[PDB]
Parts: sequence; C-alpha cells; structure tokens
Amino acid sequence: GGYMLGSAMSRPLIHFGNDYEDRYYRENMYRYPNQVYYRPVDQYNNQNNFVHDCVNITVKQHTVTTTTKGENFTETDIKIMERVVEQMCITQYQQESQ
Ligand SMILES: [Cl-]
Ligand code: NA
Repeated sequence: GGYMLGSAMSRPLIHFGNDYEDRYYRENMYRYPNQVYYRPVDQYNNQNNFVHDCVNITVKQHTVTTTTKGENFTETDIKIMERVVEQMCITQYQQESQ
C-alpha cells in the first residue's frame, strides 16, 4: 500500500523454453498469482519500468503471503512465478493505459 491491485485474470498460457519448467508450470499452476500489484500506470514513462516494479511488488507480496502461512516456494516456482507475473504485468500495463 498504497499499491493498486488489478483484477484477477486467467493464468497465462506460456511456452517455457525449458521443457521441465514448461511441465512444472502446468502441474503447479495454481501456486502462482492470478493478479498483479502495481503503482499507477501514469507514474511511468515506459512499459519496461512499469513491469519491473510490478513484478517486484507482486512477487514480494505473494512470497510474503505464502511464507507466513507456513508454505514454501521452490527455486523452480520462483523462476516460473517471475515469468507469469511479467506477462500479467505487461497485460495490465497495456490494458490500463488503454
Ligand atoms: Cl487460472
Ligand atoms: Na527446451
């Protein structure tokens, strides 16, 4: 806070180049966020800087919420999470800017 919280979306279809990650995302898809936290779009000059912050904030919040419940993410989870959140952040930027 005060961060903006976007609407829940369907978790994106992503073809990971790493075949094991690709399978892992599908197997464990519900572990990952389906909404992103961000600072308002109009505070940014470009998509890249927005997404950078959106990814950091969203990953921080999801990891914090998870750890305090006594659950864990694997190294593979984190890699997949960063990519999933990146895509949702890009979608959020393009949408909210439109
Ligand atoms: Cl979903
Ligand atoms: Na591959």
